[PDB]
Amino acid sequence: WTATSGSCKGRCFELQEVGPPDCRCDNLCKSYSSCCHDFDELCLKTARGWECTKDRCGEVRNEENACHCSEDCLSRGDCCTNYQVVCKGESHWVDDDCEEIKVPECPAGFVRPPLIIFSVDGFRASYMKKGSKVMPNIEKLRSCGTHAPYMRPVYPTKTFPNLYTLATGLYPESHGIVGNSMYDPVFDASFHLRGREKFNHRWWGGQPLWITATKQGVRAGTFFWSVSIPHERRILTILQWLSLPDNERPSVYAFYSEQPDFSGHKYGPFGPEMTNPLREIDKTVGQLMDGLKQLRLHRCVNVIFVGDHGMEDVTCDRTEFLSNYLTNVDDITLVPGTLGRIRAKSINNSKYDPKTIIAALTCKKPDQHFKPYMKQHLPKRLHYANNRRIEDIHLLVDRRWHVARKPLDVYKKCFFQGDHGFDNKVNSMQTVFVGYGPTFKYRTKVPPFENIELYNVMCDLLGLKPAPNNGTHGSLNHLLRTNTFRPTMPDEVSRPNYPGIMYLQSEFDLGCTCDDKVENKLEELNKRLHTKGSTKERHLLYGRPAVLYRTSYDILYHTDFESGYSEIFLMPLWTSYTISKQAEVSSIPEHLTNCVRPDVRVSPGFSQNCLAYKNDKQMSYGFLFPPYLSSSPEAKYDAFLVTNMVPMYPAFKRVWAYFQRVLVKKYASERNGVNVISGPIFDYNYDGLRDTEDEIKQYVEGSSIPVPTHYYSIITSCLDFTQPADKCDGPLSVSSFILPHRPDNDESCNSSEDESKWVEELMKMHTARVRDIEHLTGLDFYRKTSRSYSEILTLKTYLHTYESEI
Ligand SMILES: *[C@@H]1O[C@H](CO)[C@@H](O[C@@H]2O[C@H](CO)[C@@H](O[C@@H]3O[C@H](CO[C@H]4O[C@H](CO)[C@@H](O)[C@H](O[C@H]5O[C@H](CO)[C@@H](O)[C@H](O)[C@@H]5O[C@H]5O[C@H](CO)[C@@H](O)[C@H](O)[C@@H]5O)[C@@H]4O)[C@@H](O)[C@H](O[C@H]4O[C@H](CO)[C@@H](O)[C@H](O)[C@@H]4O[C@H]4O[C@H](CO)[C@@H](O)[C@H](O)[C@@H]4O)[C@@H]3O)[C@H](O)[C@H]2NC(C)=O)[C@H](O)[C@H]1NC(C)=O
Ligand SMILES: O=C(c1cnc(OCC(F)(F)F)c(C2CC2)c1)N1C[C@@H]2[C@H](C1)[C@H]1CN(C(=O)c3ccc4[nH]nnc4c3)C[C@@H]21
Ligand SMILES: [Ca+2]
Ligand SMILES: [Ca+2]
Ligand SMILES: [Cl-]
Ligand code: NA
Ligand code: NA
Ligand SMILES: [Zn+2]
Repeated sequence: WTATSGSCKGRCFELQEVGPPDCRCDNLCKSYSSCCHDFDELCLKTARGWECTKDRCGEVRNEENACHCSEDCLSRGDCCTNYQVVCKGESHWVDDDCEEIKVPECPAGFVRPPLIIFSVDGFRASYMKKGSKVMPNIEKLRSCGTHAPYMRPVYPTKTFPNLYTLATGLYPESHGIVGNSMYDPVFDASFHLRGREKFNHRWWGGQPLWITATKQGVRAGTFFWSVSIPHERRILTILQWLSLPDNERPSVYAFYSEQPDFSGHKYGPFGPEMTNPLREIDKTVGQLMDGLKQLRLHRCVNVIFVGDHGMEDVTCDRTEFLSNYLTNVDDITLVPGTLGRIRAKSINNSKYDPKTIIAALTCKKPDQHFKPYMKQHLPKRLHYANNRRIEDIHLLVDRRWHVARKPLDVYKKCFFQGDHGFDNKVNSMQTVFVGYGPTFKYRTKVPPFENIELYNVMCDLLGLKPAPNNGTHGSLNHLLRTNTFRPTMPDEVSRPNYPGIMYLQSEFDLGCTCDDKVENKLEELNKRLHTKGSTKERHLLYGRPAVLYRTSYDILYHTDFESGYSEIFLMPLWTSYTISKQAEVSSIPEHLTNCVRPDVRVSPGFSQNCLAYKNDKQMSYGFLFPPYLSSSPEAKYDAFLVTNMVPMYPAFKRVWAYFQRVLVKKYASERNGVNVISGPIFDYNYDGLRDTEDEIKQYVEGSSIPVPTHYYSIITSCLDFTQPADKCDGPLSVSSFILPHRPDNDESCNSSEDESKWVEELMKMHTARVRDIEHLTGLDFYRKTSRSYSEILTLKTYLHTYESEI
């Protein structure tokens, strides 16, 4: 109930909410069916429009007008945004040359530069260049402020997940808004676009910027606006809030445009009907900046112009129907569109089987435009698994396509020409970032980054301490003139042991054999030095990774590679080696095909054994440092140590072998040497975080050899490729992957063909940030470089995406 009999007189766009049954006058009352009877009349005036005309100047104040051109309007804080231009001979903000804002220039009483978050729905990254002629205001912000060529949204590239990620710095899986539509089995409730359930606080996890601000004593404008409140009125409301007395006035504001998303859906990303919405958004920005200039705030306020995702061409004729694949199409519930999520229609159906559903959707048609996954098998970079609202079965839909259950659903529920939601690496889904103000840099271009990073920065801009989030704080310092956050390296938790030769060959009973009994103080002093780490400055370029958790492990040195060998997991946590441009690929000699050698520095009890692999009919093994890249026939013996060995399904050995024999060399050629760090990842609960040993669900049969869910590699070289990887004087260049360790290659529909037609495509799909590997291993890389820590944090958040140019 709401007793809508109260009045909004003096309460228009009040900042604190009132609880029913008192009627409301805040910018969300419409949405709650709760405004006072007189809201429209007092708060939503329209009389005479939004602009001063020549014959309104000096007018007698008339309260019925949407905005005023009267002489007392500046003091009352309610002039039309163009007042000074029409009536006081002023120029528009867009006509003024930009001049660096070296320090905030604010009125007395302003404790901090305010922040205005101007968010635009569906604003595709390429609009910055392609629409540039019709967006003079936005282009001024862009070229005079700090901008990125594009910003990477989170997956799914939908509205609520992205807007709430902007607000919290969290992945949807952590914030809980995992789509525009959800079922929560624990609540037994559904979240929809239309309806009252989405208003319930229980959907919304983490801590959005407005709450963070409020708790730390920074006052926040109410972020949201009911759809019917026109853009011009939202702008005038923010500007009014900005005239409030010091003690009442918020420091952080939000504006949201439904455009250009709304039109994009109807007309496609580049439909000729798209020019007008872009003009209109530019006009709104024009008004904001003109209104800031009026109040002397245009060199005080930090402005963020930010989109949530792009927009792609998508028509009804590009729809895949699950009814062309499943016989049982009525036993399932599908969340449809640009992603698919499937669950059983009924919990009381024990004949429902996800395994047979996936198989029925796997590589069934030649140009099939989606790919089924169990959620834990999705590329780790999407971070889309660790929430009970995300269904076990997911469909990654090709760009430009939809997935639906039955044809009836499409024609009884073509209209649309645009949609979004696809993989967050897709170019058409990329969106925009611009920061403009005293705290942002002047005329600075920064590299693409992910929207999860912004929460931290907005906290920095307001002097706030961010709640724990998925950003890497300091990784965006290069956007800021001041307010940078100076992080320190996490402290190493476990120090390594440096074992010497401690065991005799005969103490080992591992069922391994090697034809290594083929036998000089010249070459014996040499190999001693190698085992003590003589070549370590070659193979370990950035220092050893720090172990950030309590464990027991050994550093092992070799001519060609160095490892951190875990006595707990019986394999290295990491293996580091450098391949120079000149390096030579060689084969495993015939006599050594099945060679595994005990490591006389590591006890039998902390070693794997060959018997368990023999007995395990499903599981074979591979090596972290590849035998193919051994620097000499004698050095090759090192690569067969039981301590370089890791469990691999024969299916995955196909991927691994090709990576080690063909791809490392190719990258070394193209990048002028590469440093490689490779290792296992255990993420059995798919939380993105290193599993503890009691979380492992699979061992090589008969043993305590744990089976990785994934294998990673981090591939570093010199950004200036005229310098060899091992002699780099400046910034680095990185790409990484986290390959799922699967018993089949069902993921790649081409896998019965030669590795050269599918392996690299799969690796690219599973591209990763070094930071993703950090979370998954509890390791901290790049500890010893000559680079600043902020620059290294940026490097660690880099994602190599393999999309062409935007
Ligand atoms: C990205 O960033 C985020 C944010 O930093 C990272 O997420 C954090 O990771 C931590 C480790 O997983 C986790 O810490 C746990 O907290 C548990 C209680 O937490 C509550 O309070 C916090 C703080 O206010 C709150 O944020 C939480 O909110 C979650 O849940 C609510 C309600 O369901 C949601 O609305 C909200 O969206 C959020 O959901 C997400 O997180 C939860 C995990 O908490 C997931 O289950 C969801 O799917 C969703 O993704 C909570 O309200 C606490 O119970 C844990 O403590 C257990 O384990 C520790 C080990 O140290 C041990 O000391 C304790 O004994 C305890 O064990 C007991 O419970 C076990 C399991 O039930 C049981 O086996 C035992 O026998 C014991 O009984 C733990 O400390 C932290 O909550 C989240 N925070 C967020 C916001 O998600 C995330 O990891 C980052 N991602 C990457 C890739 O880096
Ligand atoms: O009011 C906020 C808000 C505005 N700003 C916000 O945050 C700004 C900030 F991130 F900067 F903080 C947030 C936060 C998510 C809560 C919400 N809104 C109002 C609209 C839009 C965001 C939501 C999504 N809706 C839709 O109808 C919709 C829109 C486009 C679509 N394309 N395809 N399907 C679509 C469905 C309903 C809601
Ligand atoms: Ca959107
Ligand atoms: Ca885990
Ligand atoms: Cl969704
Ligand atoms: Na085997
Ligand atoms: Na296959
Ligand atoms: Zn949309």
